Amino acid sequence: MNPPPPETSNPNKPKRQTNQLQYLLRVVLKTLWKHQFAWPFQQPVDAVKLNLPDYYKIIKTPMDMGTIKKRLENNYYWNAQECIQDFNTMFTNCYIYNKPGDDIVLMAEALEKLFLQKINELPTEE
Ligand SMILES: Cc1cc(C)cc(Oc2cccc(-c3c(C)nnn3C3CCN(CCN(C)C)CC3)n2)c1
Ligand code: NA
Repeated sequence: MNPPPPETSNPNKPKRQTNQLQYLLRVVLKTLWKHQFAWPFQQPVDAVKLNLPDYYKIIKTPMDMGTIKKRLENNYYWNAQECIQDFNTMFTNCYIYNKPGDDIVLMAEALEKLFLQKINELPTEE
């Protein structure tokens, strides 16, 4: 069985639009989403279909770009750091579960390189 996905809606949660969060959607997410290696990361890991009964025994804070995209589009976040953390959780989970040189790790590394290049130009909050 898969767990429920991370939440993307929560009326109780304080949230904002900031220029940094707008950059995270329009520049960061858009750049990674269109990449040829984005597809494994565009939705929660389906441990049933991938036949990974241990995945959610090991990965206790799952995250994926489909969730991040919905969070950004639904203005779920309060600040850029919350969203940056989600991207880092996604990459770290892949490295925790998999092994160096696996195809999925090479894919995550390519996306992470672009992520770092784009967040290096995150605008000053204004
Ligand atoms: C066999 C295959 C290879 C590749 C590149 C992608 C694959 O499909 C997907 C689809 C959605 C997510 C993921 C995924 C994420 C995110 N992180 N880990 N994963 C998998 C974890 C299991 N691995 C099993 C193969 N190892 C044991 C070598 C494969 C990677 N993978 C399947
Ligand atoms: Na948040």
